[PDB]
Amino acid sequence: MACTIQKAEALDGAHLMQILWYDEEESLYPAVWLRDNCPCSDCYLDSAKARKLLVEALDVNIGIKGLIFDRKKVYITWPDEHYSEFQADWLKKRCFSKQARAKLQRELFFPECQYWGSELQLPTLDFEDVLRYDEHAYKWLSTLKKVGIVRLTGASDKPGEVSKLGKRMGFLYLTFYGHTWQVQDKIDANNVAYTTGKLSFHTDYPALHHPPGVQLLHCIKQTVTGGDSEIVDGFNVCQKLKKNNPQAFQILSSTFVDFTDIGVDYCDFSVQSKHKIIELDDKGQVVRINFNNATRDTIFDVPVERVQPFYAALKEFVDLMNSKESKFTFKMNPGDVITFDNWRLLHGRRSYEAGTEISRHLEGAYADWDVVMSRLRILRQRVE
Amino acid sequence: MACTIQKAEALDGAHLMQILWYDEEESLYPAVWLRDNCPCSDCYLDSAKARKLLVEALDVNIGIKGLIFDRKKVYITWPDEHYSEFQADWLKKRCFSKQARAKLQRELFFPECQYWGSELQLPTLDFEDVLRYDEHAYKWLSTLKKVGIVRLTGASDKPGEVSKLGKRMGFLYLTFYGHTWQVQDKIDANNVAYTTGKLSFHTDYPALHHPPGVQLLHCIKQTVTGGDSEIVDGFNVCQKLKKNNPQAFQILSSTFVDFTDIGVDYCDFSVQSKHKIIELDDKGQVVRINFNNATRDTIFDVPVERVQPFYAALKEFVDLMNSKESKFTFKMNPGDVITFDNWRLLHGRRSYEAGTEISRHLEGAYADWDVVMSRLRILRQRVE
Ligand SMILES: CC[N+](C)(C)NCCC(=O)O
Ligand SMILES: CC[N+](C)(C)NCCC(=O)O
Ligand SMILES: O=C(O)CNC(=O)C(=O)O
Ligand SMILES: O=C(O)CNC(=O)C(=O)O
Ligand SMILES: NCCCCCCN
Ligand SMILES: NCCCCCCN
Ligand SMILES: [Zn+2]
Ligand SMILES: [Zn+2]
Ligand SMILES: [Zn+2]
Ligand SMILES: [Zn+2]
Ligand SMILES: [Zn+2]
Ligand SMILES: [Zn+2]
Ligand SMILES: [Zn+2]
Ligand SMILES: [Zn+2]
Repeated sequence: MACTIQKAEALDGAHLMQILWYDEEESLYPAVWLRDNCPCSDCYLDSAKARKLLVEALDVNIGIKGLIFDRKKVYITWPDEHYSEFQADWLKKRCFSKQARAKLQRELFFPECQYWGSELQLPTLDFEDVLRYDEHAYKWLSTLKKVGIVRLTGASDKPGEVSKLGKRMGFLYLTFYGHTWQVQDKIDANNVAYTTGKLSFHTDYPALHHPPGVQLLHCIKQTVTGGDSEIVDGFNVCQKLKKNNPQAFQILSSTFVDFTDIGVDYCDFSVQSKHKIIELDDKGQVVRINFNNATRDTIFDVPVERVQPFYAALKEFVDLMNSKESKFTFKMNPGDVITFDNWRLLHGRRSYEAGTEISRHLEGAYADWDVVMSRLRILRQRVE
Repeated sequence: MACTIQKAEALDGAHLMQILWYDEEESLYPAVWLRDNCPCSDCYLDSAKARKLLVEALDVNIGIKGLIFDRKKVYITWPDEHYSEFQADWLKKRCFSKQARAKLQRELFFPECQYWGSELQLPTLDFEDVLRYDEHAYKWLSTLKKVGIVRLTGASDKPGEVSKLGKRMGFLYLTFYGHTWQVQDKIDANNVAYTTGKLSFHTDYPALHHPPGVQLLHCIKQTVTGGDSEIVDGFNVCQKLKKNNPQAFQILSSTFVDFTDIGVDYCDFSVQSKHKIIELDDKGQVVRINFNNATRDTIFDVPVERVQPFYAALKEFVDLMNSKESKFTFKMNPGDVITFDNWRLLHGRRSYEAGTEISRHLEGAYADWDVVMSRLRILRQRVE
């Protein structure tokens, strides 16, 4: 009833098509949009699922010259004698009503978000199951998107496990630190992460204008002397900050902070960026946190009078993150892999003791959210 | 005179340090910023050039307890007995005056831009020279940044040349189309670029939320039947559009357009994004164009009444690009490589004739602007 055509007609000087569906709901489709989206072989390359029609070929003042229909299709003639057919189900999906557009956006981008604090139950799946079964890999990426973190247990205690997960997703995101990288204490460390020091809450790689969307960390070796993990839900924290200190939120969401990374690893590098620590979309919603206190530059590109208020705001944000109601602490064992949203979560590590042998070794990698989302879309289709 | 300290003192309840330089100019440094940027080994990891000091350790209401100085250094005691030394040259560079901050930003990000239209003289360098000499690679990337395109002549007519340029920069940007990819007519083409068809002005890969910053295209084989290249300076075009049709500019700079790419190449993919075609920074300056008419989705997530005005605006933008005063046309020969800013330029190709043998073959790749800028910073240092 809902996707069967009861009537189709051209309206508004023939600039709109109206469909009355068999449930009595109506949908409206601008003529210019219909013409732009003609699925014929002249206009559309089926092997690519892509538009061949050029903007230059589109008459933006076009109207429908003739229309007939049956229950499942509309058949249109255009003023220049071009001819198009549209399927009812295809039309129904693309209905310009707010409800229809919103449903479809939800299907494309999986916006469902579950905020959490210290009560978090760490979502956990088996490593080999995720590699082997689409049902398990689907639960993995869907939960990663919704909650922001999934622990995978039962991987080996040798290098190469993150690279498997990389292939399962698609491919990993190369940076100056390598295709994958080893978190261990290193002589002449090129990064604070490669020491035994504490890492306070941070996101990885704000020195890039497009920080890694997803991070993977695999525990090869763990130390008993410290090195526990800590995470916080940055979107939850930002919401709390906006309520408790709107001025602190305003400053952190509007001030461009410079980040820097200079050194040598996979290649020699001298990297500089600017980010707002709390990054909002055009509707004021938080979409990314960009903050690593190690790589925040000494250079600070703001008028003098804005400096101390910035630091006061940063301090409030960091104190919120550290609150016992916000943070979740846990410890990785060998064979554990954590995979998390590096745009939303902030993560940290407790200091541990240095010594002559390597007491602690994680292998890590990054993936682009678009690569992850692509796999998520494909997995959903295969599982449903 | 300019970087020699004549006087240093604590002011404003000791919350600011003022330096009077030997040229009689004054600079001001907030105490909290000084403390945050203590270069001692407790606060700062020299091997990493990174801050160890945590936000949690920073008293945002800190003032200077004591200060002495000589011509080249200031020596500060803090209320908790921490002790810091700062060098005059380091201070001078980081002066919070608008002039000093702006100079430094120019040094970090190379903002100099030369807009062009059909009068463009295509900047051209030798391929092997760029691989061999830092002077030539510096001219390459600096010109790429400033003008938006450089042609390199005298490469071979075999695959593997873009990969050399990749290593010269650092590394290339992997996508679903491969580490590098072959632009040729293909049976069951997964993309319109892999056909003999015309490509209208576009940017590459708006189906990604972070499109490739820099594109490389190397001509292995060229056809006499068509396949000329065309480019336009998108920042120049946007400026013209803002003047001729502010409403068209407003629409294209505020409307989120959906892009899509589904298929199989390096991996299987189902990619979706949203972009504003004219993407502005927080000051209203154009920073990226996101537009490929082939990969613009059939899905269009806007209220019905906004649809036809969007298309009318797009048409005006495309007509401007196509204007004889804006576009620059040229033809690649075997051994030519073009390298260009895929955020600023739009590029295209003329159709050519299909046949039984391959008549036309380019090898292409992408690089991230941050990777390119890093090399540019290093090269400038080595050359100066
Ligand atoms: C590359 C992995 N590593 C060193 C753990 N982190 C890089 C990101 C960062 O320093 O912010
Ligand atoms: C990957 C290279 N290729 C096919 C030439 N272009 C991809 C970007 C695009 O379709 O917009
Ligand atoms: O070592 C850990 O537990 C966590 N490491 C990091 O956050 C890092 O390397 O960026
Ligand atoms: O084939 C050409 O001349 C140019 N190709 C493209 O713009 C492309 O493949 O994206
Ligand atoms: N069911 C209607 C089919 C119309 C075909 C028209 C071809 N020009
Ligand atoms: N030139 C002044 C040196 C001061 C050293 C102080 C160490 N606490
Ligand atoms: Zn139906
Ligand atoms: Zn058609
Ligand atoms: Zn980290
Ligand atoms: Zn290298
Ligand atoms: Zn000096
Ligand atoms: Zn110190
Ligand atoms: Zn292209
Ligand atoms: Zn694959």
